[PDB]
Amino acid sequence: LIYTAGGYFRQSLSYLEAYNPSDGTWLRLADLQVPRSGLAGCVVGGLLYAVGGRNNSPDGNTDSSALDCYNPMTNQWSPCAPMSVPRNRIGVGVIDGHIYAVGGSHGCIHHNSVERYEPERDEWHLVAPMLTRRIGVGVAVLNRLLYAVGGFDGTNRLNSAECYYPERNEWRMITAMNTIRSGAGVCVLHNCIYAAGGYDGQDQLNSVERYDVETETWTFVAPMKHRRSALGITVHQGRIYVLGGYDGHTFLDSVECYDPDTDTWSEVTRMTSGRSGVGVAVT
Repeated sequence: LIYTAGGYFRQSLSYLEAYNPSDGTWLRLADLQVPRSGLAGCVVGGLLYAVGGRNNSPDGNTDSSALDCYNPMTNQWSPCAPMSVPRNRIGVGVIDGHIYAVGGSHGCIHHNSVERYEPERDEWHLVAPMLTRRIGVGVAVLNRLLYAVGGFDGTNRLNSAECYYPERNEWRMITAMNTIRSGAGVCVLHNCIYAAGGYDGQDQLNSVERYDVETETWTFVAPMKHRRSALGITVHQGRIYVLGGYDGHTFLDSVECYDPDTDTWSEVTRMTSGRSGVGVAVT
């Protein structure tokens, strides 16, 4: 199942819903303890983690440092130790069963900091900061290296990308993307890093490009049907799924699915309600 947690439509949301690509169904599961948008999702050891984000409510607006864990076998959330700082519009990635929290903002602060969570000790520790301040940063892991792609540094949107080596604890710039993108969906499919959609400061984007480590090169592939910023993305059974987002006018409920063998996108479902800034993962 494809799980989507949180998101934003007029205010931050609590929804946890899970899509079955065979059945077509959406399952309504336990609500997040706190409504959150701009968060990220990931899965370690079969548990689904919701990381960071921001609570936009009619009574307040607070960024979140929270880490929360959902168990599909109990349908229950339980909190985890929090990160050192709140991180709205975060990106995350998993290496060696550890969760890396990358970038994001806290108020006017635009993080370049990065921290690592270890589930078996419920502890966060800070690691080497990025070369760049990145909010709305896409994150993906390839061959146990951690890539941070695009984003917004507070003044400029970015097409640059950099790569973190866990065992040297350092970051190194890599080839930049063709397109400037903040709030894109970034994931690994087979052995290439995909960057889809986002916002360049002028338009929401439908273009998709992918990075090959062997040629250290970004190449465009088929674009999505719907331009969208702040979309969710994940990989299920060899295919990329992008969920919702914002196209400059509406918060989308469209879910598009990319097949790499045909290099084609199709709309496969609609979410129960349109939203942007979700966390998405598969377990």
